[PDB]
Amino acid sequence: GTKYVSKVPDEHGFIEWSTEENLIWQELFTRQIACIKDKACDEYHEGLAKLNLPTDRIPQLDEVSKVLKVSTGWECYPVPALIGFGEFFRLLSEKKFPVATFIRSREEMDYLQEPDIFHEIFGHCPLLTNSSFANYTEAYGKMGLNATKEQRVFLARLYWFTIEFGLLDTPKGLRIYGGGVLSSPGETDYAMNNTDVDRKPFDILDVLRTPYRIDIMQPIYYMLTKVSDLDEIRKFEVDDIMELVAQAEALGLHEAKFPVKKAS
Amino acid sequence: GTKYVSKVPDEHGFIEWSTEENLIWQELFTRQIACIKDKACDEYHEGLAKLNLPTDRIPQLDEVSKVLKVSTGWECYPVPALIGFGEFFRLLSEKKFPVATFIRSREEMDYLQEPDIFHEIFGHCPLLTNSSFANYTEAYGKMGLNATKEQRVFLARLYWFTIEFGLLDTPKGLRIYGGGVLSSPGETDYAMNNTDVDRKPFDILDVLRTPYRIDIMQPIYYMLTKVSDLDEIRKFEVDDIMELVAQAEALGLHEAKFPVKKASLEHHHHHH
Ligand SMILES: [Fe+3]
Ligand SMILES: [Fe+3]
Repeated sequence: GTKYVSKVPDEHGFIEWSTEENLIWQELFTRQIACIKDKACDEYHEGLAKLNLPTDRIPQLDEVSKVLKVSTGWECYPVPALIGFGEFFRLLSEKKFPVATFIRSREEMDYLQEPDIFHEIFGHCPLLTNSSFANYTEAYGKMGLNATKEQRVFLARLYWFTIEFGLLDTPKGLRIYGGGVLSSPGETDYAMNNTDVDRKPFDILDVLRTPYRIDIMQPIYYMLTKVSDLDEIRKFEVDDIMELVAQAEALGLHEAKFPVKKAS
Repeated sequence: GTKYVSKVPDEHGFIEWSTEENLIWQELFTRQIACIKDKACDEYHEGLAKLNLPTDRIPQLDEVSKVLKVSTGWECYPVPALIGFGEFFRLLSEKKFPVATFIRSREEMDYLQEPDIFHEIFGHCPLLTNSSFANYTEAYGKMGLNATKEQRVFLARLYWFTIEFGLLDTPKGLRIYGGGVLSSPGETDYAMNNTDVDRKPFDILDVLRTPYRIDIMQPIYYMLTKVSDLDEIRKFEVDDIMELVAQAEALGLHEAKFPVKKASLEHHHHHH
């Protein structure tokens, strides 16, 4: 693998990216924009218009935050390369999106497990300019603040099937809003085109009961009809979310798909 | 149960299986006999007819060995613990097929990573009555006896794509000879039916160059046209095989498919 470390912003929040690091961003950006023109959802494209990201260099977090602040009151928040659940929920609940300030190696161009700066800024930040998606993400952070270990595992699952791997069943066809898909050519092609994979209508109980593995091709995706469908879960009180978590736990998980059974 | 303490044969070689263990065998057998009806290759069905396995209890190793002995000179060889690569090669070179003396728990019915007695007896043993498949397995064991650590990695890759996950491209459609597929409903359905996987004609150099991961749905399969196609590989001298390994290394591995890139690297301490 590779062990990455956040670059430390100077006293102004400035990070000195190298010409090599900018070239890696440029390659990732130009391969992906091409991948998603007719695959990312309309809401995500509108978010790219609002961010107006540089195509040829890694943006300073302040340039992204300026836009997030205008649009939904959010900001990018520089963190170390690994943070715990506690910190993650807390920052989201304060409308601070954690961003580790490193970019992948050349060797790991096609895939890495760690979320790097291209994954966070290209994959997730465009939708944080969308009120529905940003307010949902804020509500998600709140959900986790007083969650037990067991509750946090159900919450991570809701996150996985929405913010990371969410799809839409739109009037113009299947589209993508999950950032895990958006930032990856391999994930985009599989989510859009794989013949046999299960794409199911979103149902919060079904989602909370779905086991998943992070290092396999996903055998199940859930589809909203539009990003604003997240308003329904946004609107639940935390107590309502925990009742749904208690329902999932009491029922136990759905039987795992075969690839999930198999994963180490 | 079978966890923590795998079974040791008594002084007569007899293993006492519980009514629950026998019921697990019966459920595994009945479900698989239905899964492989027109999917397992003819050579495999012929081997089932030779073994006459019991459908409702775990067979004693001797009841299988006695039939392997008369058909191809093979036997089942009980192992109470995973053995090393060196010992695995040595056993195959002696026409001894290692069989772990345990059956999966009920909870693990549909899948377990460690090969159990059902995987070995149902998945592999019917083909060990077939002369082409048996002779190839013996030759494979001979290939590893003086192999280096890296050469053994290439040999395991060859084994994976033949004995474990081999398919046939037949005039009657796609069939299965790999034991990892034959003993699993999930593997059988995916190997026969999944439309996006890459099913390639067998070529030994391609096979030696293909990265793979044990814990994922396989992105690539290799197809013979008949089990007796293994005769071509069996006939090589060990030096010929090591020449092919060196050629593979000179070319380097094929680029990994995306699922292989994504999978967790895993060290295998024991042989498939
Ligand atoms: Fe992400
Ligand atoms: Fe096997």
